[PDB]
Amino acid sequence: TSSPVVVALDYDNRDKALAFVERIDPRDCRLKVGKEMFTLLGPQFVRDLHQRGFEVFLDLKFHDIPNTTARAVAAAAELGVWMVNVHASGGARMMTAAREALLPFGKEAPLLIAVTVLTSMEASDLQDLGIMLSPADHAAKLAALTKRCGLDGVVCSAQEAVRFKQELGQEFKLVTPGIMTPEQAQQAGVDYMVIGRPVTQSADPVATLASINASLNK
Amino acid sequence: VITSSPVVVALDYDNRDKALAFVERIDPRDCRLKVGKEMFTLLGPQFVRDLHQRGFEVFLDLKFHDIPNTTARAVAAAAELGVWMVNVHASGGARMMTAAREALLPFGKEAPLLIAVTVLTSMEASDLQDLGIMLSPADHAAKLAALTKRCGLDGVVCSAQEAVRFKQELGQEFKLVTPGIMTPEQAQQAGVDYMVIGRPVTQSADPVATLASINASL
Ligand SMILES: [Mg+2]
Ligand SMILES: [Mg+2]
Ligand SMILES: [Mg+2]
Ligand SMILES: [Mg+2]
Repeated sequence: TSSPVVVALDYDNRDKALAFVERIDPRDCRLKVGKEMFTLLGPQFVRDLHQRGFEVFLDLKFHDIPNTTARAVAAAAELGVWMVNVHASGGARMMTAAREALLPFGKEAPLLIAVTVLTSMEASDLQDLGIMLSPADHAAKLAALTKRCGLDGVVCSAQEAVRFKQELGQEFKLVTPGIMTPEQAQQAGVDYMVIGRPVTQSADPVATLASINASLNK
Repeated sequence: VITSSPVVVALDYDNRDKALAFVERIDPRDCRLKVGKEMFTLLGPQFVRDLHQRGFEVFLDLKFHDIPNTTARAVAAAAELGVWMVNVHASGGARMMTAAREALLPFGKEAPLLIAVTVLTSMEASDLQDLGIMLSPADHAAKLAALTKRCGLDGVVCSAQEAVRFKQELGQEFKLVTPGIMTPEQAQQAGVDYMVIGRPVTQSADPVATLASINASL
């Protein structure tokens, strides 16, 4: 697909999940598999989506020692996923090890994206941890580290996309976490946008996606 | 059938047959098992079920680090899977750890031990500085361990080098899990409750005899 849309599958049941996926079409969007779904269903669920033609963002936010994170990212590449993420809080050596583990996969390597600051973190949450920079500023610091380590991009809200494209450049991918419309967020510089209930709770998911996609550059 | 051993053997295989060949050699009276990010990404929760069916208690070592509600749902998923221990990153902050604690309350005494990673064993001061953390690994770990205790979690992952300090500061009931210069016997002397051991057992010539030699010293 050339759509920048990535639909979040936040189901707690495999029946419902694949009932939705049956409705829509892989030519129209990609899919995100997060921590709960994966913990409940495992990589077989990812294989189910691949067998249905979809490209998948595996959103497990790996955060471990460098060698383990590298092996996990390589495991995800062996699963065939399109995108995988790690925590930039794991540090430069961890992010570098993950990048090097994907080198041999060549053009089959998933996009390797870092989480910087979680959307839930406020300054009071950060200060407990010894962090005195604001969420946005700490995120900018971790995003610069991510780029220096050669990763493909970061998870970044649409509200920070202009700042981050300016500071980090056009090639460095911005993926939203999942107020701007999709077209506004694309204008801000978002490369891939995660969309959840607007699509999965739509009475007509295909028509919701068709109208979203009609508003976006491809 | 519960082990008296404090040993938890890390299953870091890239192949199910090799892992289960190991698991068949050993016995659940002699150790617990740890399932981490690599094997869980390859095999998912069915692999945990296969270990349970063989009578083992399992440390599900996925180091959950996400927004509070997502981490809570993942921790509850692990509890429904029936695992013995599960961990989270203290770096996710207090509200995330509290959310995870609250998610386990409905599971009561069947809930897994809920343990926080503080500082990863791989991290040196220079790795932390890049993140804006100016404390030594040991002192940042102590800060995050205090926060973990204040949030009501059951213990932390901590090196044996810091166990005497942590038992003094945080008390006897607060569990210390080493991640794997101190011998198992010394680690136990220093107050370690559970010790993860990986390649020294799984990659040894004779893993059963290696594990026996470790248990004989404990
Ligand atoms: Mg690809
Ligand atoms: Mg046997
Ligand atoms: Mg046996
Ligand atoms: Mg238990």
